[PDB]
Amino acid sequence: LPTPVGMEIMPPQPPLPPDSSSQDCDPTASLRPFATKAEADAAVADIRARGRLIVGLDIGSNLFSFRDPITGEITGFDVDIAGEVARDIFGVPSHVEYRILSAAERVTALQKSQVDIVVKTMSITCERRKLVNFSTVYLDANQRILAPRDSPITKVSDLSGKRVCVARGTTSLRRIREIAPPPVIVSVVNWADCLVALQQREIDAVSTDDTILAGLVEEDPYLHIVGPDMADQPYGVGINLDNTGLVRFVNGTLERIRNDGTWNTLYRKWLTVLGPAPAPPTPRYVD
Ligand SMILES: NC(=O)C[C@H](N)C(=O)O
Repeated sequence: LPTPVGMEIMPPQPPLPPDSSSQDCDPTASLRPFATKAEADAAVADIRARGRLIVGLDIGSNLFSFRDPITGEITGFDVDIAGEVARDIFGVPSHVEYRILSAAERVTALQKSQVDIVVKTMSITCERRKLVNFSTVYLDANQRILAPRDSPITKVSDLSGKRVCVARGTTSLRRIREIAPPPVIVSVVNWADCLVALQQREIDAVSTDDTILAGLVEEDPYLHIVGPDMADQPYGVGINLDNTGLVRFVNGTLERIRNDGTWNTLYRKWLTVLGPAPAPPTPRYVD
């Protein structure tokens, strides 16, 4: 039996209070794109000279960034979003190199300038905005619960005292830490590890973005998604705090794909399990 390396039963801790200052900073507002093509091209000249866009992501999130078992290629919604940025830089999307990063390493790789962008289901938060920059929102998810079809778990309070899996370094862990009385919290490196743990009955439920959970359901249709929206998860492209030019550039790409049909095509390609495509998230700008 496969045992995913890195599984930890976390020490019992008192519930954290829900923090109401979380929206103080208006986290989803970002920087307006450049008005001229020449300004935008200048802002990515260093990337262009390096010959490829270096993108941080992983292979642990089915539907978002994973290795296709048939073609062997890294693919998914997040891969395709990153490829549209590369298309804007290079003219075609294929000039991308990946740096494999866990959820807990997304901020550090940006701080250390180890990638140009992170496209890895990265929720935009005020705490993260103290450390990195973000594009406007490219997909809006919400934290829910995944359990086997025969499980009685249907609401948040059912998680108390039960074994709930979360990946380390995620907003999902922070939300589960609010539950009173606490679940038994089992943490792992990536969300695919939570699926293995549930398949082996080493946990009782998984809680994270409904988008990610839908990817797990696609791999294991014995599971289903239950419960209310537990916490908004607005995804942004993560960028080094000081590279404001790249923020504006990526926001230009997002304006393009929201309006030229590409975003709709990518949603239909990857996410129809969640329902018919909504309108793309409306961008918000500070300036
Ligand atoms: N694994 C994830 O990305 C979960 C959540 N979107 C986060 O930003 O932490």
